[PDB]
Amino acid sequence: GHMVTRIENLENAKKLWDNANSMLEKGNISGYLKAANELHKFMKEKNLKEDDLRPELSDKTISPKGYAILQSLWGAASDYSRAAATLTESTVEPGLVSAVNKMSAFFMDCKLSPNERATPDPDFKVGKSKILVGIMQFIKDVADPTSKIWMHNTKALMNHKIAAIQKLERSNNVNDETLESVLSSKGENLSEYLSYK
Repeated sequence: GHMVTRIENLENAKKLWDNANSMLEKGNISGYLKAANELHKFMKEKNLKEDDLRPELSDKTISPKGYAILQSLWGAASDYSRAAATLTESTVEPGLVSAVNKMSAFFMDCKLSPNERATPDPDFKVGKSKILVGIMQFIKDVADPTSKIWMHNTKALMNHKIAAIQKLERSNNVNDETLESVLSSKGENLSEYLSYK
């Protein structure tokens, strides 16, 4: 019955968590995010909460590295979500980015009780520009091909911003001002609207 079905869903949910944790532990940002999304979608679909899984993960561990990447993801996502809420538009992109924050916190909260504290390694830093590209890559890969941010195709505008951040990296001109310029843009100065194409 539905209780046995729930046990079986939690076994699969534990597998999905472990996949996310293993991506995390390798420092793969977009792919952690792919796996976090899959976990979170499954749990939502099966009416399962963090509290339902947490007793099943007593034999699992998020490492200090893991927590460090998680806190880095949170801070970059936080800033991006806020910086993307502009007078041009403030629904689509902030929502996409805020959802990244939610799915990643969900993954964390499945293991850690939210009443109790992350233990990040204060020396493990992932570069903010790499985190931001990872977020954009996740968004681009999961977006519907017809989805738009303002007048621009969402995938194409992600590719545009990813390129912008990589150009800043190559020229060693990454700072919070140059980054904000990319995060807050809706391609208002481009020569035409970006298409799915």
